[PDB]
Amino acid sequence: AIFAERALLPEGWARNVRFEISADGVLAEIRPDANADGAERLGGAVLPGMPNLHSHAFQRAMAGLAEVAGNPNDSFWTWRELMYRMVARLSPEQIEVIACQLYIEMLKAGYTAVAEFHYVHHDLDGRSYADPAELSLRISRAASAAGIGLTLLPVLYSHAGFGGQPASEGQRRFINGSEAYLELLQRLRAPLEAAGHSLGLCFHSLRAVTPQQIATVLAAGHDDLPVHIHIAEQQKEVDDCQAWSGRRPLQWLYENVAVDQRWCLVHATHADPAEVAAMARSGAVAGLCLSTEANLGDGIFPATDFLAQGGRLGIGSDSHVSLSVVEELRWLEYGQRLRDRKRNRLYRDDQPMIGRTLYDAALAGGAQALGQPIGSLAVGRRADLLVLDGNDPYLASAEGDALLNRWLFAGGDRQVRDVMVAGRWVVRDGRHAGEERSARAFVQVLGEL
Ligand SMILES: N=CN[C@@H](CC(=O)O)C(=O)O
Ligand SMILES: [Zn+2]
Repeated sequence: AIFAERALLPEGWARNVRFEISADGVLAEIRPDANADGAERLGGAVLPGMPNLHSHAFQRAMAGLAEVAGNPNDSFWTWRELMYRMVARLSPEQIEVIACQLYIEMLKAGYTAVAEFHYVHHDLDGRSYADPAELSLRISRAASAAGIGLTLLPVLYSHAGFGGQPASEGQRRFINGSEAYLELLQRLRAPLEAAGHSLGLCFHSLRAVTPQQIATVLAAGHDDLPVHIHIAEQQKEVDDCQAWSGRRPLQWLYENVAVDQRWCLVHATHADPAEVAAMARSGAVAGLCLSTEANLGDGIFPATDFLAQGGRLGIGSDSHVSLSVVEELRWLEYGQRLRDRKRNRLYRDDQPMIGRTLYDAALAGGAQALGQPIGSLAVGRRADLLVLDGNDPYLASAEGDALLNRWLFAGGDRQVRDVMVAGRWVVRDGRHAGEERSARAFVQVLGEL
């Protein structure tokens, strides 16, 4: 049992809330206006933990290292060349070390569960490992070591571009045909289940798979699983799709696939008004990765229009140049402000508070995209939560939604003090028990690279 003076519950902010948590890490009882009665008295305001709906773990290793001009027009595409050269040298052991360290940093930032969009499958020569699931299993073990919730999204990747272009050499570690991909999903069932981790279907992008492959995978019977795909991140993809099909990426997807609530459309950055409307209507989740989209010069998503139409969204750290719930949400809003040259862009008809609007939205979309029972403190949901700093003058002087505004718009990561996943404290007073060992292994890997 734990006790919070203030907690953000599904119906809104509450006081003196006593939480009972079962041995399996599930919220069993939630009583506001209660007595602490022996329960653990928490040190600040309690929020549901934030799901991270999009990650490529190995990229954290190169974070910030690609900030070197080599052309007057460096771009997403020259960055990718550099990313390819990086992933070409990574051993299974290095990948696991990077992932563990990353997930630890994620937890400290307030991310309690992650969707790993995992496309590094094979050995350095593009040959499969003795166990084809080698690298997927190492990701699961890293998540277990850090203690973070995990939806693993093994990625189908087969082509270099629309129309089934042959994969490039730089892509060799990613490549599977549909049969091998479906076998991978099969192999992953037992170990993921044992770990308490989740699974999802995943197409890298419309560039990387064919329409026929999409049909194959969706017909394979995994009808309960999330479906994730990168889409419309870069103008070049939009242009190439038009030249291939006479349609834009999102436009094509919606014409050809039965997109619904199972789906997470990552980035979706270049969505015209018709595409925005189709997304909102479908109930699919837009996977927004603000810090990476800014870092890569992707552009600004039409979040205000999307949100006005009932769109669902969540946040992902993606390339992991930033690991900050605060930064993603703050700059989601700030990007809309810079575009419109106005303030207070992302709010609901029933919720004028910006911080609360953003947090509510990202919690819900994120839980939906991961396919996990998370994103709110209700009986039957998993006990994933974070505790803010009760001694912080800004937070202590604030109440309810004002407190969210202070944190998200005037504060930072260090205001997140304690973090619980499935009823287990994994961060205490900003510290993770595995941080020392992990950093030691991590710095060695950085040196090797
Ligand atoms: N930020 C985008 N990253 C993608 C690149 C791609 O879409 O090809 C990736 O990591 O595979
Ligand atoms: Zn991505």
